[PDB]
Amino acid sequence: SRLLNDFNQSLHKGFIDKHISHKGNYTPKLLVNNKNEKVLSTIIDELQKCETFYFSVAFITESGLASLKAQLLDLSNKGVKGKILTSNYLGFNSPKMYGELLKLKNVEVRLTDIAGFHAKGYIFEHKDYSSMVIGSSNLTSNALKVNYEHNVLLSTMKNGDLVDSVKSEFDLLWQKSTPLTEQWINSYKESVEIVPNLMQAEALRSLKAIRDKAKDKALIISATGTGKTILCALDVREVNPNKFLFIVHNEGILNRAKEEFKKVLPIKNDSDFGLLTGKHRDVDAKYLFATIQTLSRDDNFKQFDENEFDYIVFDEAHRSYQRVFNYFKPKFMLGMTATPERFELFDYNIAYEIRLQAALESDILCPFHYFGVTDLTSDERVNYIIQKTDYYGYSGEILQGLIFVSSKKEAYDLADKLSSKGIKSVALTGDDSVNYRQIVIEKLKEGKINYIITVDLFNEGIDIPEVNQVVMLRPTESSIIFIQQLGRGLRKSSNKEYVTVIDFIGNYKTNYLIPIALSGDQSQNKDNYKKFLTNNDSINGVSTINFEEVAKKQIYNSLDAVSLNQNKLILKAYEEVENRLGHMPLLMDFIQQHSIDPSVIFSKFSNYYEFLVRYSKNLVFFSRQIAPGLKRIDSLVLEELLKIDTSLRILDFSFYSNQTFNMFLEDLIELSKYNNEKYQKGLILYNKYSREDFIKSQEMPIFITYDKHEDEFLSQDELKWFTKSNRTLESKEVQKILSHRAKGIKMYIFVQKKDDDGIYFYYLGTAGYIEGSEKQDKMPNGSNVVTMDLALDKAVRDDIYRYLTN
Amino acid sequence: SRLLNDFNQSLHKGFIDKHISHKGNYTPKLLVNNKNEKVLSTIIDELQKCETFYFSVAFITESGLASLKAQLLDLSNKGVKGKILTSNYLGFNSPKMYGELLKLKNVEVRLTDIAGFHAKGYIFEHKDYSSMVIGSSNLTSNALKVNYEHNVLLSTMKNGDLVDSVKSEFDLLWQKSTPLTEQWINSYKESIVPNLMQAEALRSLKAIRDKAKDKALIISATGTGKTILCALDVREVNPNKFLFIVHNEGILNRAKEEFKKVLPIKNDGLLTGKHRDVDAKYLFATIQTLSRDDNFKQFDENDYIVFDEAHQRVFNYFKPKFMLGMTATPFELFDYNIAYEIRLQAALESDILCPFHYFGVTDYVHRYLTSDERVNYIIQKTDYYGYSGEILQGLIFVSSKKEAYDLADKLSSKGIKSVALTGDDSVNYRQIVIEKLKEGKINYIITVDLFGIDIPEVNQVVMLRPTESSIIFIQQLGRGLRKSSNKEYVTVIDFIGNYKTNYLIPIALSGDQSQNKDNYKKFLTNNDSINGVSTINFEEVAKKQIYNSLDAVSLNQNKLILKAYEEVENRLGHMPLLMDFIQQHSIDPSVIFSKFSNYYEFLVRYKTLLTENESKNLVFFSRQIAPGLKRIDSLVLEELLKNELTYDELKNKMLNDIDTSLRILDFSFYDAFTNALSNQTFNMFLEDLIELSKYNNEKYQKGLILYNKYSREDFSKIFNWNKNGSSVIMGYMIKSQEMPIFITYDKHKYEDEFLSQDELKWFTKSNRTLESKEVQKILSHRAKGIKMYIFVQKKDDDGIYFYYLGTAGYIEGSEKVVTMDLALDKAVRDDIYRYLTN
Repeated sequence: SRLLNDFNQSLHKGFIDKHISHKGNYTPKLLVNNKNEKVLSTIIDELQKCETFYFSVAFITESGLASLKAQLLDLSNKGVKGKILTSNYLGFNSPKMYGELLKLKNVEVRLTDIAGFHAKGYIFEHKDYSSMVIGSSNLTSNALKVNYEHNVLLSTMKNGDLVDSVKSEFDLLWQKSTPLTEQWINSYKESVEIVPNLMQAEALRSLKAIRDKAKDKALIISATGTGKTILCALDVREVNPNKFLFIVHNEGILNRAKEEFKKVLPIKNDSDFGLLTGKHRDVDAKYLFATIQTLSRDDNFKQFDENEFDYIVFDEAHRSYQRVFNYFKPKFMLGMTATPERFELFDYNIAYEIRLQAALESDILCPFHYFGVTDLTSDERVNYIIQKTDYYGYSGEILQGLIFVSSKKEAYDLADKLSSKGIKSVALTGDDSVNYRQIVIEKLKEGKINYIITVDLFNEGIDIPEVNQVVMLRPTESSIIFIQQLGRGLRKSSNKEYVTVIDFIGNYKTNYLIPIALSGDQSQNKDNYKKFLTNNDSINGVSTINFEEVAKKQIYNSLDAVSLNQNKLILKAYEEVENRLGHMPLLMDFIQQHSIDPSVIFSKFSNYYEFLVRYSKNLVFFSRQIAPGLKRIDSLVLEELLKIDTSLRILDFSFYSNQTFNMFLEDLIELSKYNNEKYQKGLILYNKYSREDFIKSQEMPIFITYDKHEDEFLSQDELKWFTKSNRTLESKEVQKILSHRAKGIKMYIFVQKKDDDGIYFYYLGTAGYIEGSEKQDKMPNGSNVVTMDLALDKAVRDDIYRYLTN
Repeated sequence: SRLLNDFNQSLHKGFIDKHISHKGNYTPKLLVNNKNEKVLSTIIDELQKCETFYFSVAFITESGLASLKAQLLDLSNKGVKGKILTSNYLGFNSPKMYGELLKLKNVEVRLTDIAGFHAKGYIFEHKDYSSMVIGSSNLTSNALKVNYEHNVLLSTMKNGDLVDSVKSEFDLLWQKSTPLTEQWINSYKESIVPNLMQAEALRSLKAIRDKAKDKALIISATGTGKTILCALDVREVNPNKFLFIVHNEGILNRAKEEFKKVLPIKNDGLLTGKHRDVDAKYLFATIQTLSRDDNFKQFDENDYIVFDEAHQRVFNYFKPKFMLGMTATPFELFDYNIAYEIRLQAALESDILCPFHYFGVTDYVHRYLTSDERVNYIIQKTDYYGYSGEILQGLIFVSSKKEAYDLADKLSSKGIKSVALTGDDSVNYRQIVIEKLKEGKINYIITVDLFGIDIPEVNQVVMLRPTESSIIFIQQLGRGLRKSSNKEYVTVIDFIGNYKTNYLIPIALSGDQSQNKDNYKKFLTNNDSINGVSTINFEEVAKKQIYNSLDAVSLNQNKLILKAYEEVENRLGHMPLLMDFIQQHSIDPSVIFSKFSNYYEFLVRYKTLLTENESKNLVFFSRQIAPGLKRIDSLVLEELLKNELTYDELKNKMLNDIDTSLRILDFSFYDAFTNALSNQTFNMFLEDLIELSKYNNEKYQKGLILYNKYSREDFSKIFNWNKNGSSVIMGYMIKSQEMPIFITYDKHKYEDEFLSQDELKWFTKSNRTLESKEVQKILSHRAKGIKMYIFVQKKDDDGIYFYYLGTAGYIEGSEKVVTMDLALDKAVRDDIYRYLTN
C-alpha cells in the first residue's frame, strides 16, 4: 500500500533522518511558527481538505473566529460538519463571541466545566488519515497570525495510539459537557514620548528634504484618507513652530485631531490648544484648530495677523471651504488629502504617499477582515444580504455601518426596504443637503441608527471612526475608490477591535480590480494577482482577506476574461502620473507614485515613446537589456563602460533627438538599477525567471509547466519527471541524465502554472535522483517516454506548494 | 541498529497501529493532568535521564520552579546544564521569580522581548536520542498538576527533521535575547459554603446529637481548619448562649471574624483581659482571663462550650446543652466520643490547607552541631529552595534548647535576623518576639519545644532535628499550612541527618498506616497522585537515607503493636476490637495478624474461651474474612448463620459465577462451630471479623482489580480452583485456560526484563530447553488456550503479594533457558512502571 509506504518515508524524515527525501504529504511533522508560514495557514488547509474536524480550544476570540468564518461556510455547503469544545474558565469568552459560535450551523459547540480548561487541540479527520495540531495557539487572531506560538502538526493513520488517546480524551469531556443555545447564553449574561515608526520616520525625512531645500508648499496623500493627523503632529514637533494652525473641513475630526496633537506634544492644555469652531474663538492660542467655515464667515481670517502662524495644515477638500482664505504667508504650507480622482495648489511637491499595504505594517490602521461573497433587485437581494451580513457579523457591541451601492435610486430604496424588520437603514446621497447629512451622521455616531447608505459621499466626507461594518453592493469602479471606502472604516476606535468589510460579488466585468487594490502590485501579472489571491496571507499583520469559494471563482473568471494591457488603461495611467507631477513624466514616476510598472508598458508597446506617439531599436533593446538587473555585472561594468565568466557574459550580451535620448537612457537605466535591488538584491530562490534570463556542461535546467489536473509533485521533496516523447530509455537520452542527477552536474528545476506566461517561471532549487527504480516506459499508443522521481535539495515552501498544486 | 528497530516499532505503534507491541520507550504520549497521571511527572522524568535540556517557555511562576528546583539541583551536581528562554509578554513575570531563576546554577536563563512570546517548548536531549514536550503547559504548578492541559511528548533521533526546526528556531532567538544577569533584574522598573468534608463532620455531630451524649471532640493533626467547622455547627442549632474558649490570644480575633462570616446577623463579645464586651450571648474569652481571680461566677452554671488542648480545669465544671473541644493531641474526657479526625490527606483535598513544597535535603557531613560549616550550609540551602512570598517569615525546629539559642546567634551574625524561643522563656518575651516576626522585624524563630507559635504568615518551615514522631512531624508542619495574604505556598526544608528515625517521614506524609515497606517506598519514587498544587521532593543523597532508615528498621515489633492498642484504647475508653483500629486510623489489623496468630492470642498474650478450637477458628477466620478478597464468600457465611437453608437451594439463591459460590463453600469447608457460637466471646469476635471482612473488601476490592498486590493463594482462591494452592504455583504454572505468572523483578545476567510498557522477557525454570514437555504446551496454550495472567514483585518486597498487570501472550516469532517476549494487553501504568523498573 502506497499509503503505508508514504507514511513510513515521511515518518522517517520527521523523527529519524532529515536528509532523506520522502514521497508523502502525510506527516512530515512540521513545526508551525508565525514567521511568514503563519499558524492560520495550515489550519485553513486542514479545514479545507477534511471530512470532519473537532477542536478542543480553550480560548476563542471573535476576531479569530472571523478568520475561520468563510472557510467554515464553504465547508457547510460541502456538507462538512464539526465540533468545538470550550469552557468559561476565567470569564474570558464574551456572549457576543458565543453568539458568533451559534451562527456556525455546521459546527457543534459544547461548554465544559473542568477546572482550568487550557487545552488547545485541533484535530482534522480525513478520509484515509488524520492530522492533529497541538500546541500553544488559542483560537484568536493573535495566536493564529501574529505571535510567537509553538504548535506541532502531526499527521497519522486512523489506528494510531496518539489519536486514540486524544479522541478518547475528547469524547470523555464531550460526553459530559453542556451544549450551546441562546437559553444558555441568557444564564451567562445574568451571572512617555510617542516616537515615529518605520513609515512615519520615512515620511518625516521627505518633509525635511523639502524644508531643507527651501520650499514651503507640500502635500501628503492617504489613499484610505486616514493615518495623517498623527504624522503631521510628529512633523510639527520637529519644526517646533512658534504658532501653528490646523484647518479642517469636518468638525468631529477637528477635536479628535486636537486631542491627537495633545498626545504627541507636552505643552499645557490651556495655553496652546484652542478650538475655533462655531462656538469657540480661542484666537489667542498658540496651536489653533479651526474649521474653514468659521475662518471664512464674516472675514474671521482677517482678524488674524497675516504670517503670524509659522505652520499651517489644511486638508484639501477645503479649497476653491474658502479659496480666499489661502492668503496667509506662513513659513511652511502643508495640505493633506485623500488621493484625487482628478496638486496644482501645492506647487507639485508630494511629501509622502500613504498606501494601504504600507500602513498595515505600521499598525496605524484599524485591522480589518475582508469577506467576499456571492450574489439591484430589492426583494431577493435584501433577504440574501441580511442573512449574509448576519453571519459574518460586526466587530463591536453594536452595529454601525456604511453600505455602498451602485446608484442613488438603489440607496434610498434599499434603506426603506432594510428599515422593515429592525434595520435602521438611512440613505445619504450627493442630492441631499449638508444639514441632512450632518444630522444623520450624528444619528449613526450616537447609535440612533445602524446603517448609512450612500454611493458618492466617500471622498473627504462622512469620515466616521466608529463604523464596525463596511458593505459593498456595487461593482468596484476603481482601486482608488475601493480603497477609500475601505478607508472609511479603518480609523481606530474604542467600540471596535477590527472592522469587517463584507463585499458582495456579482457578475461584474471589473472583479480583477478588487484583488488588485488589496495588494500593492502595480505590475500587472495575472499570476502575481492569482498567487496573492489564493492562500498567500502570511504577509499581513492581524488582518485577514477571505473569499468564499464561488466568489473566488468569480474573480478568477473576471481576471482571466479581461485584458490588463488595454490601451485605454495605459492612457489613463499616463494621465494620472502626469497629474501627480504636472509634467510629461519618465518611467520613474510610474514607480515612485505606484501607478503602472514599466514592465507593463512594454507588454503593449515596444517603447514608451511609441505610446507617446499614438497620442526605436535602441530603446527596445536598452530597456529589455537593463529593465531587469540580473546580478548587476552589467549594471556596474556597463556603468564603467558608460563613463569572471559572468562578467565576460555581460560584455558578449551587450555586443551581440540625441540629447533627449541621453535623458531617456537615464530613466531606463535608473529603473534598471532600482528594479535590480528591489527584486534581485546583489539567482534568488522562489523568484521568477525566464529561460532567457537564466543540459550543458555544469547546467541542467528543467522547466516544467505544472499541469496535473504528466509531471506531478509527490511531496514537498519529490516530483515525477517525464522526458520528451520517444526518448530512448537508454543510451544518450537517459544515460546522460541518469549520470547527471547521480554525479557531476546539478539540476535546476523551474515550475510554471498552466495559466502563466514565458517571462515567469518559478525557481525551486536543485535536485538529483531517487536512484532507485525511477525507470519506466510509455503507453501502448504513444512514443516512449521515461519517468523518474527526483529529489529536491531544498524543500518547497508551503505557500508556493499550495499555489502550484491547485 | 537496535535503536532503530526499537524506534520504528514505537513510531509504528504511536502513529500507525495502536495494537502491536514495541521494544523501547519512544512512543509519543499525550500528557494531560489526570488524577492518575500528571505533566510534572514526565517533565521530572525526562529531566533525570537527559544530558542537556533547553526550555522555551513563556510563563514561569515561583510555585512551579520549586518543583523543578530539587531535581535541577541534583542535575547540577551531576554536571548537567540547561537553557531557559522566557519573555515578559503580558507584563508580569514577577521580579522575585527572576531572582529564583538566578539561583539555578546550571541553567542559562535568557530573556527575549520578541512580540507575543507564547511558546512552551521543553526539549530534553539524551545522548542516544531526544525528547520534546509541546503544548499549553506553562512552567507553573497549575499547568503541571491541576489544569486540564494538552501536551504531546515526542521521542526522536538526533537527526530527526522536527528537532531540526525546533532547535534552529530556539538558536535563532537565543542569540537575539539578552542574558539574565542580576544588573538587569535590578534595572527593571514598572508599575457560608460547606465543603464536602464539612458534610462528613456535621454528619458525625448530627449523629451524636441524635443520641443523649452532650460531649464530643474533633482531632486536627495539623491543628488548622478548626474555625470554619465549628461555626458551621454553631449555625445548625444556635444555643444563643454561646462561649468560645482558647489558650492563644491572636487566635481569638481570627476565630471571632470567621464565626462572624458564617453567621450573618449583627455584631452585638470578647474579654481578652481588661476588655469589656461581656455580653450579646456570643463570647470569645481565653482560659487565662477566666481562670484569673475566678471569673466564671459571672454567669449561670446552666450551651455551646468548645475549648483547647491546653484549656485551668475547675472552669470546666458548669453544665450546658452541647460542650465540645478541638485538639491536636496524641480526648480522655468528653465521654470518649471523638466526632471527626482531620488528617493531612483529607484536609488537603478540601483545600482548607495551604499548598506546600517539601524538600528533603542532606544534613552537613562531618557547638556539637552549630559550627561555621553547618551554619553556612543551612544558609546556602534555605536560600536555594527559598521562601514562597516576598519577605522571609520562617520557623526553624532544632533538636535541643542549647542549639536553638546558639544557632540564632550564629545565624543572625550572617545578616539573617533570627531569635530563639524555648519553653523556659517568659510569656511576655514570646509575645514580643512572636509579634516581631508578624511585623517582619525578623525572619526566623528557632525552637524545640513550641510547635505558643501560631503565626499564619509563615513562609518557611526548616527542620534541623530528627523526626521524633509521626504526630510531632505533622504538627510543626502545620505552622505554615494556614492561609495568608503574603504567601502563595509554604516551602518546607527538612534536613535529613544520620538519624535512624527517618522512616517516619514517608509514613507521616502518605497517611498509610498499613506499615508495608513497599507501600512507603512507592510513595518515595513517584507520588503522581497527590492532587492539588503541592509537591514532595527529596534530594537524591537524602532519599537513599530514607531508604536506609526503612531497610535498617523493622515496623513489626510487638512493642509497637501493643503501643497502638493502648493508643486506640485511650481514644475509645473501652477495649478495642479490630474495627476500632481502622476507624481510628491505627495500624491496619493485618499488622497485628503478622506476628500474632489472631487477635485473641494477642489480647491474652499481653493481658480465654474454647481456646484450642476457638484459636484455630480465629486464625482461619482471619484468612477467609480479613483480606476481604471475594465478597460472596463473606456473604455466604452470613446466610449460613441465619438462612440455614437446604443445601444448594440456598447456593442458587445467591446468584440473585456459580463456580465462585462453590469455592466460597470449599474455603469454609476445607458441628463444632455451633458450640463456638454458644460461646459469647467467640460470637463477639465473629461479629468483629465479619465487619472487618466487609469494610476491607468493599473498599480495597469491591470498588481481581488491576494494578493491585495479589497473592498466589489469593489468585487461586479468586479463580475457584479446587486446590487453593500456594506452593503449587511457581514462576510458571498453568491450569485450565489460566496460566498465571508470578515474577520477582530485579534487573540491574539473564533475568526477566521489561523491554517496553507492554512487552517483557519471560524466563522458565532451571534451563528447561527447546521444545520440551511444557514449552510446546505453553506455546500452544497461549495460542489456543490460557489467557496469560501476570504478576510483578520487586526485589525488596517479601510478601507473596505481587502487582497484577493484566494479561499477556507469546509473541509469535519471539520463541528464540527458554526466553520469549510476550505482549501485555494493557500497557502498564507510568507510576507502576517507574517504581517496578526502579
